[PDB]
Amino acid sequence: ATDDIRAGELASDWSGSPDAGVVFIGRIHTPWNRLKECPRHGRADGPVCRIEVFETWLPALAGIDDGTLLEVFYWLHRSRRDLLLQCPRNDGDARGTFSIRSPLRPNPIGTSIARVDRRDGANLFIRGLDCLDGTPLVDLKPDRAEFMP
Amino acid sequence: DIRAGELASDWSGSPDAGVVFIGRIHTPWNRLKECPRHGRADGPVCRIEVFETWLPALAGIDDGTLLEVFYWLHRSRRDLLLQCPGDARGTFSIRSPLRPNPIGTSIARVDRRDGANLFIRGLDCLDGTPLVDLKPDRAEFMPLAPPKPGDFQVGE
Ligand SMILES: C[S@@+](CC[C@H](N)C(=O)[O-])C[C@H]1O[C@@H](n2cnc3c(N)ncnc32)[C@H](O)[C@@H]1O
Ligand SMILES: C[S@@+](CC[C@H](N)C(=O)[O-])C[C@H]1O[C@@H](n2cnc3c(N)ncnc32)[C@H](O)[C@@H]1O
Repeated sequence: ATDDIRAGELASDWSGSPDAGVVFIGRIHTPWNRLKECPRHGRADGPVCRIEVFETWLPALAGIDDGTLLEVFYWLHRSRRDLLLQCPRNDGDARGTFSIRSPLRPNPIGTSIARVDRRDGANLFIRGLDCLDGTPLVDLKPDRAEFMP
Repeated sequence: DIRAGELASDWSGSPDAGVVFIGRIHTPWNRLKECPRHGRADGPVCRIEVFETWLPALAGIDDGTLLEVFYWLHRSRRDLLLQCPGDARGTFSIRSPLRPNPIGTSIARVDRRDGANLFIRGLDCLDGTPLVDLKPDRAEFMPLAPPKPGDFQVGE
């Protein structure tokens, strides 16, 4: 059971159904096949990853090209969703889930601010991600600092 | 039903995952045209109501905490690919509330915490918008977990 929690942690017994549905709009390809190999957070000088946007949404890439700084939203598909208190250092220092950027969340939405190296059709070659190879894409937006000074 | 120059997808498939509404955001704006395009730090005070189930997860958030607030734009059509928010633009190239997954964010500082309620300025959503996540904003958060090999990996 990946169900066990660390000392100091707290899991919710909540078992309701979802209120809305998320569509996976692409797939993110990265160097990392194991969670323990992933960066905690991406770095802008990091390895090139490839965001493959699915064919339905290709026209929505209009305006994104080489160099565009993006806020990339992805679904952390391996994460449990029930933790309320977490101890990211496994030392009994428990923090509310909303006070940390842990991938374990009620809605496991991850973001990275990441600049497109190169675009080739549906593929965005991009630096600055931190997710497992094959992580689902859920949204792309222009980063605030570049889009709105 | 769209403007000349826009493009919609005629895609109709089931969702791949489910989103849980963890709260509700209470704001001054009852109509879409009343909402600011983006939130401002000196805008009207709003109330983020976190539902009972997730109250314990607010531990560590208090007056003065800088948050990244994620909400579900529940009134948005999800099919637009080119939009005229002026030449039409790709949906992914703008911060429009009309998106395949209509997730909005605002970066805003908690003015006051009271139990499951956060009183906060800098939002832009319709009164009654569902909350989907809260994170400490990057500008004021330092990751707690220890470094991993990926943290040291620089690209060629
Ligand atoms: C700390 S989270 C930060 C996510 C994002 N940078 C953010 O701030 O929202 C990054 C971690 O999520 C984990 N992870 C990466 N891909 C994942 C996936 N697809 N499902 C669940 N966990 C994942 C890895 O342990 C990685 O180190
Ligand atoms: C331009 S979007 C930006 C959202 C967020 N600040 C971001 O950058 O991700 C803000 C607009 O979304 C619209 N809106 C607000 N709440 C909504 C809701 N619940 N459903 C659909 N549209 C909404 C309003 O027109 C508002 O001006």
